[PDB]
Amino acid sequence: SKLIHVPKEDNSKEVTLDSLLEEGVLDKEIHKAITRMEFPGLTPVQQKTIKPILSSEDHDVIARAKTGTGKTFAFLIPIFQHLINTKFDSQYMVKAVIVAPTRDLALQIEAEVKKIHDMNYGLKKYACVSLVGGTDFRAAMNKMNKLRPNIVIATPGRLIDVLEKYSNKFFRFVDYKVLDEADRLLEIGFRDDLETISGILNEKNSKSADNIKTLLFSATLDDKVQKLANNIMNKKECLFLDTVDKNEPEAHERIDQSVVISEKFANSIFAAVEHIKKQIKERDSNYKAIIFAPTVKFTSFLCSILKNEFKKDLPILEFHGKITQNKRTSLVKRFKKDESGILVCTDVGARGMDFPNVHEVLQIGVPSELANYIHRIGRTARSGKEGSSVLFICKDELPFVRELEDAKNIVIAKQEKYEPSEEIKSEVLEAVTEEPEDISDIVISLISSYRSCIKEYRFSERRILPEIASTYGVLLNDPQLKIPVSRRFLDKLGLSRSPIGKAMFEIR
RNA sequence: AAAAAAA
Ligand SMILES: Nc1nc2c(ncn2[C@@H]2O[C@H](COP(=O)(O)OP(=O)(O)O)[C@@H](O)[C@H]2O)c(=O)[nH]1
Ligand code: BEF
Ligand SMILES: [Mg+2]
Repeated sequence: SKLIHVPKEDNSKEVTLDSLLEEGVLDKEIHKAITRMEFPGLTPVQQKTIKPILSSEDHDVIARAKTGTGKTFAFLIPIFQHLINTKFDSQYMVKAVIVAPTRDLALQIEAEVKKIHDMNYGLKKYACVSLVGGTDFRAAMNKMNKLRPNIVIATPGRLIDVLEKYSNKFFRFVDYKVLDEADRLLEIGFRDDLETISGILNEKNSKSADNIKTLLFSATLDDKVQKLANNIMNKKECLFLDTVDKNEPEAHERIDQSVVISEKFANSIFAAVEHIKKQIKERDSNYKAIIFAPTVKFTSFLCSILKNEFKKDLPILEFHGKITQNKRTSLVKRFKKDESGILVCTDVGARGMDFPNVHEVLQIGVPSELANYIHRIGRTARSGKEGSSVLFICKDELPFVRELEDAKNIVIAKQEKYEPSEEIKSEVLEAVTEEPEDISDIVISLISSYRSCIKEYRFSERRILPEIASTYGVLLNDPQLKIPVSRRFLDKLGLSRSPIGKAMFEIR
């Protein structure tokens, strides 16, 4: 497979819905649906991609647009059009398969399809079904039989389950497959799954094993994705669409980024509380923000702190992989609607999730992966609206910020140091209603988390892991105290041979 | 222990 590049262009010709109703690209049924939405016009990415996504194969696509540019519709418009173009063939078969890295994002994409339906009841005939984990498998199949969807949105796990069972029944006539947040879906832990999905869909296609057309979408990707997606793309040639300069930062321009650096990792906690407290007062509780954290246990803990002194002011929402899928969905629908509130989450909500009018994005610690910094702050400043972001870290996480300049050319201007007063520390710590053995588990999680991204972020192992583990002493208000561990555990950790192990743990 | 992702 060979790639071709069509970069950004400022003095490009304007494309519009009326212009696509002319030229015979889009049917009138779709033209209505999007016009009803009262958008001033198609976003840059949407204008550039609706064709040649519809154009004749062979021609796989790869789009590159910043966060909040409406990439969803940018591949949802052509799919509906193709479904209209092929109305009288395989009308009871899946023709488009969309894959997303998280359940909530897959459900979001489904909702966006269902919005298009709401804007034009004539499009409802092209049914849609979400195939996701944490939902009733049987009920999903019953819905699969009842509606006979032309569009399937799914997450890799559940999708392989149904394909191994019912690929002959629904998926023998797929023409399009979409990888939303493509780069993540092509990373280790997802790549094998998507190769299994692609292989099954290609193997069972009625016409040709190279029939399916693959679309890759994300706000962060390079030329290395074509190399990494060579096994899932059938067409002889693939054209790369791009609405951001190669040198320009992948992050969104309208985001006012800032860094709050501290001595200790635990210091970032107090800094975040004070920053929120200022914001609530300064905005008169008219504050909608998302706070990211490294681990599930630390999110739950951070959520407990925020509830203890902001629940009076704002709603505090806990969102992570260990939340039941019913609560996750119910939580997502609320925060989408609410004008205010604090969403405390892991990287489940780093990518794709569209929460209207988020004022700020806060971060305690580093993200799961380098690229996810761009996606994290991308939760705000969406669809024209403005926004800012704050990154809370200690003086041992600067290599992450420097790596941000080396790799993704993400330079950040506003930076300031922070030191916690004795007053704020007493307030927070006195409000913690958690046993030392619970504090233990939380701190170990962070050690495990930061141990996992040492190489990627160019950290100094001998410095960070002690500092991370040291938070256990801070929370119990006894700095020199070390977290008690078993000889079998410390050995099981592998740090038994390291001098760093003694600097982190006390074998009790 | 460790972010997602089928029971
Ligand atoms: N103003 C405007 N907003 C749009 C347009 N297309 C989509 N949106 C909005 O942009 C928001 C987020 O878009 P999204 O699909 O998440 O963009 P993505 O992050 O690149 O995938 C949605 O809530 C849409 O309502 C458009 O053409 N104009
Ligand atoms: F780029 Be993501 F879909 F906001
Ligand atoms: Mg998106």
